[PDB]
Amino acid sequence: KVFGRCELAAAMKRHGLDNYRGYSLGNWVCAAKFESNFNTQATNRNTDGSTDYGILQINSRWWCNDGRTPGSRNLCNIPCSALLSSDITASVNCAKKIVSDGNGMNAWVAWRNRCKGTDVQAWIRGCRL
Ligand SMILES: [Cl-]
Ligand SMILES: [Cl-]
Ligand code: NA
Ligand code: NA
Repeated sequence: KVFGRCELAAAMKRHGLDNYRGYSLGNWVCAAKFESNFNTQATNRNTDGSTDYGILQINSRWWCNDGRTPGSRNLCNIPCSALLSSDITASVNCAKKIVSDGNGMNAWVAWRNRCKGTDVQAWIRGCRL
């Protein structure tokens, strides 16, 4: 599923991401835009052989099991394919674990390089929330 901007904001808010660990909703919508273009089916292979999955591009070396990343942890205890569903629950629950591990949203490279320090509130402007 490819989400609309306000549609995704509403879904993330219902799942408890607004101000989760101090990150306002616009941060999460901005990260999703540049990680996946709002597409739940997005996948990208990394140089080390791991793969990133879903709307928030969660990596198989640490967070999910895809059966082809040797020596990986499955810290969210989920198959990586569950992160591609039109239902974002599994991606949101795993993202909550990631953002709480010490480095905040800096775990997402696209957030650091394209959202951090910008007017992220613009990503939810005009939405009925
Ligand atoms: Cl915001
Ligand atoms: Cl980047
Ligand atoms: Na929308
Ligand atoms: Na893994």
